[PDB]
Amino acid sequence: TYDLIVIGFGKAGKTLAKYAASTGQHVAVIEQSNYHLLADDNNIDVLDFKAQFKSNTEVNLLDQHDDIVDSITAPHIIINTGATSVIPNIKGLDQAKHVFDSTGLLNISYQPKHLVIVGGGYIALEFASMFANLGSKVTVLERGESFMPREDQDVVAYGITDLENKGIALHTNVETTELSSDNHHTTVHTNVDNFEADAVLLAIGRKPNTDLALENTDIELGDRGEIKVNAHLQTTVPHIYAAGDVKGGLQFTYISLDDYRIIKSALYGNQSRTTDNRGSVPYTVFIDPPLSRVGLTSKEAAAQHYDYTEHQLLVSAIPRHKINNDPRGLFKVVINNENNMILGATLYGKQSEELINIIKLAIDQNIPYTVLRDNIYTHPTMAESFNDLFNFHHHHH
Amino acid sequence: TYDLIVIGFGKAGKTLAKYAASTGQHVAVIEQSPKMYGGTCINIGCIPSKTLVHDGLEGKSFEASYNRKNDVVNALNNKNYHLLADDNNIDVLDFKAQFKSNTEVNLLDQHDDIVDSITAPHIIINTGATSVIPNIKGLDQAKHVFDSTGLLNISYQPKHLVIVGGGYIALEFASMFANLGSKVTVLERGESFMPREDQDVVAYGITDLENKGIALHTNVETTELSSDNHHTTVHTNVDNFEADAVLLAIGRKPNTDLALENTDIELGDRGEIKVNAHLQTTVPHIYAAGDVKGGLQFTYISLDDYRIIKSALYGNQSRTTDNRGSVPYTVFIDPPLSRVGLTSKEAAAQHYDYTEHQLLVSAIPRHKINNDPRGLFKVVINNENNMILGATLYGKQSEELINIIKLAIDQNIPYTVLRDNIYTHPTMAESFNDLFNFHHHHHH
Ligand SMILES: *[C@@]1([N])=N[C]=NC2=C1N=[C]N2[C]1O[C]([C]OP([O])(=O)OP([O])(=O)O[C][C]([O])[C]([O])[C]([O])[C]N2C3=[C]C([C])=C([C])[C]=C3N=C3C(=O)[N]C(=O)N=C32)[C]([O])[C]1[O]
Ligand SMILES: Cc1cc2nc3c(=O)[nH]c(=O)nc-3n(C[C@H](O)[C@H](O)[C@H](O)COP(=O)(O)OP(=O)(O)OC[C@H]3O[C@@H](n4cnc5c(N)ncnc54)[C@H](O)[C@@H]3O)c2cc1C
Repeated sequence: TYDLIVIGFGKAGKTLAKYAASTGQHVAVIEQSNYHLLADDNNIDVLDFKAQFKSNTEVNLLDQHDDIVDSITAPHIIINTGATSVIPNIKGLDQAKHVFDSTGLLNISYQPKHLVIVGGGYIALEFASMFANLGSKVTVLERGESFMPREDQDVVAYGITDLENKGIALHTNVETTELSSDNHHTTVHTNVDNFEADAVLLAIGRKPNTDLALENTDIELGDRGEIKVNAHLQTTVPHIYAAGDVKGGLQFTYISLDDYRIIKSALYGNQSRTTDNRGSVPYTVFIDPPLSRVGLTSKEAAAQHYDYTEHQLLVSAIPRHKINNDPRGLFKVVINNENNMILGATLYGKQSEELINIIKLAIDQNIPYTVLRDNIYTHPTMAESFNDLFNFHHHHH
Repeated sequence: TYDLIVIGFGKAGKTLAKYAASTGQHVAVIEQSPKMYGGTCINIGCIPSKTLVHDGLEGKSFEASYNRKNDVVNALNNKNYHLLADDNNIDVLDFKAQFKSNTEVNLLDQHDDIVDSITAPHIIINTGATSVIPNIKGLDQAKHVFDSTGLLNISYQPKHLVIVGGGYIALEFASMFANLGSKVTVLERGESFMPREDQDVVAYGITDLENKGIALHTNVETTELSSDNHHTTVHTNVDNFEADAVLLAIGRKPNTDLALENTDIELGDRGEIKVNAHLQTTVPHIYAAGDVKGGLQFTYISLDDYRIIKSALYGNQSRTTDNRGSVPYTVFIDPPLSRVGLTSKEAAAQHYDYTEHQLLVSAIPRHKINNDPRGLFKVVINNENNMILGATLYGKQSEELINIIKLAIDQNIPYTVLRDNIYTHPTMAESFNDLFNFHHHHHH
């Protein structure tokens, strides 16, 4: 019988357990398979079992033999079980060899001479960049009509160019029909071609990890197998919360950290934090250079009928690029003309994963783009490019 | 006759010249050296200095780094020149400018002869600074003694570089040349290195420099320089140091060699051109921008001087030296030491009820990706209103991150916003979640 139980070792549950322990509460963390910073705490018991609900109030602990070892309870339970790679139903998967998801690839024994990636998502493009830099010939197959479709399209054109210049082969409108393996190698059979590879990466998305007997509970699932949560991350049973990837939406480590803020606010604070007031959420696609994003693209701003102005700056026009010895990239911003507020930004270039946080703060705090234009920046840096990136007049659309 | 005369191809000058020309005005820009097209930063300052620091961090040799420094300097010098000269409303005049009167400027060739004279209703003095040559016995006879600019053009890698001076520029050359394999000794006359900086963070730079093999000394009075033919000895009160090359880096003074006696332009206690809050000299139609008017010597201060002068001559005159906002800066040692606002010593001396909180870079998970555990992040907060008084970031990406805290200070964003914000991951910026967490609720 505990004070708080978190199920899973994600970021939200781990930091929530550490906070509750400093309060003095006795916490139970259930994790099937950093590590000491939780166990070594006097007020936290990490249980190496598999969690499975017996009711809305008690949780069964299963050993590796799927036997019930013990049952545990607490007035509040946090579900934080993450997600798993989506396995595609294709011909010859269970028999094919040298096939990997994202986790299996990160633990690969060898460097592939030819890595084929089925899937063209952000994670897929990241791995293609990481392995081209390591000398691997990389082919990636996208089923859709274009790469990174939710991103600004003449920025991604620069990204595709820089990816191709590294020897990466991109393909669009590719249906993959069959996988076969001649033992040491594996061939991917597609609509356009049949590629031979040393390793095949399945990178076609992650689906919530919802395996803990929800039939014994009143916890509901949404359209896509995610745990349904309200604005305070409450499931349909009010004393049980869901955080991280196991509920729907954005799958980021920092979103999981913000989930802890919401749940702590609901359980220990004034309950003012919700999923409706996270502020603008930035993200980075770690290609080379990194593509960082926050707010709208100009395509979205035009679709929502903003009176907007967009402006761009090639990284080759940024003098700091000469010190970096890297001319690749494109910086792009979208501005609201009514006020002078920033609607969104796409920074494709070095330091973009750091610079993007400046624009995030400006959007949240209603700092007009004129302030970023006229500000004093350190020199020589990439940040000082904001003197030029935001140096423009209204073009009224 | 021109509409605007700019004396010196500095940062404020070239930027103001380019704007006025877009307006339709005819601008004359006087620059004495064709090796100086673009200013001190492009040719003998920030750009060549940090090109060598960046390349030395990458394992490039001395010869390879210096060759790429030449290409980068030559490319930007040529770029800066044509950005101005090719404008139909800007004439770049290759002469030394000297005032004939309050209203017209002589153009002198390198033999100090007057070739012609020009005039304009507004004149901008943007002549920068020069290295302070110290009065030391044997300097005018010692060999292998270098400027900051002489060192950036050195034709050999020194086995032992001895640095007279311990300012920011001196420590940047020490780190730069240590990373290139040179043995470096640096000598500071004062009691301590980098005063006015958070001396807790300074002790980190010091140890990180010493762990690279840099020898540092304080309370050192350099009394004499002597040289044989291939070695130079620096005679001090503690020791004699034998060197391949000696760097004199003890500050830079305003360059006012403009025959100001033919004008009513006044000079201040420290040889600077006196200016008001709108950067007007004591002659109202003459402005002074950049290093020559004293104060902070940075390229971005010079760029902000263009904003003040443009505001005064073309805009609503609201921009002054009194509303620049908080001024960040970076000392480009390895990793860079970046700073904005008050030090905790300053906050304590003014009697704030302040909170200081630090975070070691080795406690930032991104450092493992960076392959560098060195650094210390530090913030100083006013406890009565949660405002950010200052910060010192010593670590990777600090020269970028410091601009976030600058923005927060200027806009009166309380530290709790930076503490609770969502940051990209994995980054150095997300360390702010911990750096700005004072753990007030960490109790029973
Ligand atoms: C049961 N039944 N009982 C006990 N414990 C259980 C259990 N089922 C599962 N588990 C355990 O639960 C945890 C879950 O951990 P985690 O971290 O998945 O939880 P959470 O809070 O949802 O975290 C989400 C977050 O980690 C994730 O979004 C990021 O990893 C996303 N991400 C990312 C992901 C992949 C797959 C790759 C290849 C790369 C990246 N890169 C980034 C990136 O650069 N930035 C970013 O912000 N996010 C990235 C587990 O231990 C189970 O055993
Ligand atoms: C080694 C070193 C490293 C530095 N690193 C950095 C750094 O990393 N970041 C940073 O922000 N700052 C840095 N600085 C400072 C920066 O170089 C200066 O603060 C800045 O360039 C000042 O520019 P300015 O507008 O005052 O004029 P300057 O850029 O100094 O230009 C003045 C110009 O006027 C010309 N001139 C002078 N007198 C006459 C005359 N009579 N007639 C005609 N022309 C004339 C000169 O030839 C020169 O081209 C560094 C400085 C040095 C020395």
